[PDB]
Amino acid sequence: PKVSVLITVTGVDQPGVTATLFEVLSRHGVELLNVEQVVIRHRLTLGVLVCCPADVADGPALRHDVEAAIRKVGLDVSIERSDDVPIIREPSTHTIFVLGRPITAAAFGAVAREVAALGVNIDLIRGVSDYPVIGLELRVSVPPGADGALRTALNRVSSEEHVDVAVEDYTLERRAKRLIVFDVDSTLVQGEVIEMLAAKAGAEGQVAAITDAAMRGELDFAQSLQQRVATLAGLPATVIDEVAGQLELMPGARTTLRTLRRLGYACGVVSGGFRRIIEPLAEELMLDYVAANELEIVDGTLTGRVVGPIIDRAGKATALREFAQRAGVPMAQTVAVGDGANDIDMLAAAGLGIAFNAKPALREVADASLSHPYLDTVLFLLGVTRGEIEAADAID
Amino acid sequence: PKVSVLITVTGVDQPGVTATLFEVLSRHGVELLNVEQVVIRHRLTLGVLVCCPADVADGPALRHDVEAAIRKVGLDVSIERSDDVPIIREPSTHTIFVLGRPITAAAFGAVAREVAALGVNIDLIRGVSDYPVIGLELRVSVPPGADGALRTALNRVSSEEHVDVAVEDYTLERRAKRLIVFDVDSTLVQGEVIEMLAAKAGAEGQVAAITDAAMRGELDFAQSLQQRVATLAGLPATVIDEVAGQLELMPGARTTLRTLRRLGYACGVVSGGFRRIIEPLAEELMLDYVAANELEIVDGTLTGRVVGPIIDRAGKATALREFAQRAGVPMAQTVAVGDGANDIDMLAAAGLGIAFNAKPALREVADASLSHPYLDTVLFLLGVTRGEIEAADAID
Ligand SMILES: [Mg+2]
Ligand SMILES: [Mg+2]
Repeated sequence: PKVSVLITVTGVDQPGVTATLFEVLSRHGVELLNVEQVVIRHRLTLGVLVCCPADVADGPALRHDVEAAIRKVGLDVSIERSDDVPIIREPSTHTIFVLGRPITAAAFGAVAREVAALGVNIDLIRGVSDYPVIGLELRVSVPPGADGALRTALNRVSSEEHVDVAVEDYTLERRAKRLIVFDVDSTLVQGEVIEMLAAKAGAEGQVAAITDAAMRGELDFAQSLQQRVATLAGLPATVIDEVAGQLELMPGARTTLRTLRRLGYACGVVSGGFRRIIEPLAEELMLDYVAANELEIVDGTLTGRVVGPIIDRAGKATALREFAQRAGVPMAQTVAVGDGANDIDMLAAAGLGIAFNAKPALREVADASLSHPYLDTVLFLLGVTRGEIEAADAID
Repeated sequence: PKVSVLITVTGVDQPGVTATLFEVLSRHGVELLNVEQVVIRHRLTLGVLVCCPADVADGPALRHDVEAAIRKVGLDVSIERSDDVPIIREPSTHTIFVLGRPITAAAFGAVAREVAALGVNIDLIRGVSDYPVIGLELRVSVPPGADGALRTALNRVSSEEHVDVAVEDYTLERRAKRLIVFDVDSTLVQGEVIEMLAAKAGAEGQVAAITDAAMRGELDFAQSLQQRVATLAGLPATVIDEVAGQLELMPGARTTLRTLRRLGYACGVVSGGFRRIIEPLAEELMLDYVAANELEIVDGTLTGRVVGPIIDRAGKATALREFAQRAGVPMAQTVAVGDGANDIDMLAAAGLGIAFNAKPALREVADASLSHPYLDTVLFLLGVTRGEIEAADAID
């Protein structure tokens, strides 16, 4: 097994090329060291590294046979002895997802600039969706220490150019994610249950004020929730059923969970809302775990307080950890998706922390930020493509 | 968002191309529909589908700008309006793994012939290992109903050309495999414990006869095991410790399990050997589950019989199923790796049934057959590459 020899075929794709090339190579004394091939928009590139004897390699026989056979039918072929060339490419270090509606060329351009500026090469680019959102994957190779810089760079690009840009490690380990938890209110579920409840009271205004203030940061969650729930004092606890079946799942939420089931994920929710309303829905969606606060009921009437302990911001993290343990999933292989500053400790604690249509407070400490009203775009940050979802769904 | 326009750049890779192309496209009115890119052996192919107005598209402005910018620095670019072209490629239907030592060009050729004969196209080829075994992945698109035929075709190729050839579904679901069970004897572990025990008795000959006969098919496993274990009557049960720490893990077994842990697999063994010898080792390798037969000991002496129930061929399947349930993994998302006709019901029952250096009896009903004395090659049939293993291992 003397010298290495590199055959590279390019040109417009045609049937039988791969087979024609290897049938030819078999007439000489050839063993395969590596093979790479792809067709992009009817452009073939076929890259073969072979290990033949010094006899066969430095002999005009092999060269003229391959050159005759490729050129005879359309394509081009180069042939060069190396003995200095890598056999099998090292893996990408990271992967970057770009989601937009639309993704302007200008947006994509800004991404590549920052990538190139920071010494990163692009190993591959592919699409991972067309609808509801255009999704593009770049698998990249990042110099050590550029990692902190590159996210910084791309996060400016994100806000400027109006696309979602996420950077994830492209490792074996941190790719086998297997536990995900969703916030409920304005994540898995359209809107805020507590405003829907406060509306029954006639207090949607007082509450939606404090509500859009606590999940933005201005108010402590505990003292906010007590002042918010208080407004419900007097309501008949049948209000909980009314608002429960008044709820609308976020766009794509069913698709999101179904696909997560297909991939064998443990799924659960961690909320500061109310078990009574949530558990009804978590049965429907076959959830593995629920953590919520609880409304104190006295003679079929809410008293405007809750039954401790309070799932506060620290509570959400603690609940993710407890869920991780019972299911036997390391923390780094866990995912959290939430929208408010409520969700800061949870997202930080999780392996991959995703902010969904989230207040600036969360979108500034989250691993990844989505900004379209489609929860299924969570799947693209987890390595899934639309075409895959679409395929799997069609076999029922 | 009028007509679609397809830009395709090819040529020898150079820094800044991706960015140069999109910076240019931003000066016109362009939104990205799809992007595909790869560099194989310094050959760039960049494939962009854009969605610009009828104004921009049918205007010589865009064409001359892109054409000037690409050609100015080395590469070629075509540009054609389509409005009839697919946006985002459908996924591969299956994936084929070719493992050899070596993989001759002739071997690879035979694979591509059968592929082409049966109407299948190759979407991608990449390497997934160089050592210990050359590994090559072909992601293919298979016409419906060709599936049964294609495995048939490639299985002849396998035996003729001296490579391992496996065909797996390339679906979302049947790719998220998460539970694997190994046979112990001549799978996870070098050799046969019961011959190592029978040797202590002075009965290696009588036993290795019947042993290499039952895991080939000629003898019923129960009546074989009773006649085999019988030969141990009289031995002091301290023999079990002696043979336990006389065992050698199959080449790569530690790497196999470690990687499986990284990927968050439940791992276990299902044996017709002896809990007393096996459990010692299963603690070491942090196994989630053990199923084995058990040696009847009377006053520190083996009696040559076992304590029922007997893990027979049907037992192994039943044990996999029980393991699947306790861990909450559907059967189709389970993996079994074994070597004897002992392992037929288990491998059939499993989602993916892998025969490892296995008797013809198993290698004729197993989903996939390996034939090299390296158990880590199990990982390549599970979508892992050497470079990935090598990367993950190096971060400790
Ligand atoms: Mg929230
Ligand atoms: Mg066996």
